[PDB]
Amino acid sequence: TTYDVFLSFRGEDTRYNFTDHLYSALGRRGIRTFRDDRLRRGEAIAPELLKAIEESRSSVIVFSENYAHSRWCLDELVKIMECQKDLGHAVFPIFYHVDPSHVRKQEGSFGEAFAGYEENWKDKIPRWRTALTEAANLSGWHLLDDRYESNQIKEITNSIFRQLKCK
Amino acid sequence: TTYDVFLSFRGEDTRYNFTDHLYSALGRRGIRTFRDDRLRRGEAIAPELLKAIEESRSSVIVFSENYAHSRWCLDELVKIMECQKDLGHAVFPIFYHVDPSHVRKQEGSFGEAFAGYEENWKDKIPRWRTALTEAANLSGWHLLDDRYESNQIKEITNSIFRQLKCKRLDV
Repeated sequence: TTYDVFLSFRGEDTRYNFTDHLYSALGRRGIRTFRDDRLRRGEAIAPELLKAIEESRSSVIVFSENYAHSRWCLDELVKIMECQKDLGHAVFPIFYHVDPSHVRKQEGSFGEAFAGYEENWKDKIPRWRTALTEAANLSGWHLLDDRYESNQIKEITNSIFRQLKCK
Repeated sequence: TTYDVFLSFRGEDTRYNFTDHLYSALGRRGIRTFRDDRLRRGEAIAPELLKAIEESRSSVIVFSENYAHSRWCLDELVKIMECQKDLGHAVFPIFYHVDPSHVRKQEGSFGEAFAGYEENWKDKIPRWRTALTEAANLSGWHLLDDRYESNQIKEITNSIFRQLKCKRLDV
């Protein structure tokens, strides 16, 4: 493998702030992290991203309000969960100012997302919901905005350090 | 002195996110920083805070959208600038997603703040306006969004480290 962690996130929500601080915190701890910063286009997710997932020991998912509003994010998650079943791929979900149960049940913003998918992407929805529901039933961290964010990140990155580095 | 840096910020804007990440970054560089996290009440600014500024080698000001909407922030800033004239207090302003000239000239959100001060705090406005205007003419960093924030922070704290270490070595 190439990376200790693959960072899956919604750029529109958290690219330049939370996920960047998280990315940087991971590196300071010697946790090699892939955080996509390339310009990308096309309807289908980039092969380079699917490969990076496969070459990562684990993924960190930054679930944010509009994460499911991105098809690339969802496809990402389907791939990540495949690696979870088939490889030894560890998965650490972060619920960033979103109710974990909304992700599990696709309610709230996540529900609005899938509503938009009904007419043109109906066949991919099943694998998407399943991957979404599976990831969200894993033990992760529910983060609120009422707390010091660097302490939230330190807690997250220490727990990942313990699981990936201490062996 | 007791601290290398006194962190002045508007809690409501940046307490739990940016200023916190800044705070933590400063600590990592061995920059002893005072960042107020106590419960405080009462109309007048806490004496512990004014003392803290006097016992700090410098202040970092996180100017944010609603900074001037807090009299405590403004009274804070006046003290900071006074220590700057009378003591050897260094001052590093960060313009966090706000236009430096809005601060300097009290336009935009900063102008709106002062409108509200007109009726009950008219007499304090002059030294407040002076402290904002002076502080904003110190060389600092204007931070926009759409930029990687941890890098913005690394850049700021690297510069502050070099400047505080050079100040100390020249003395």
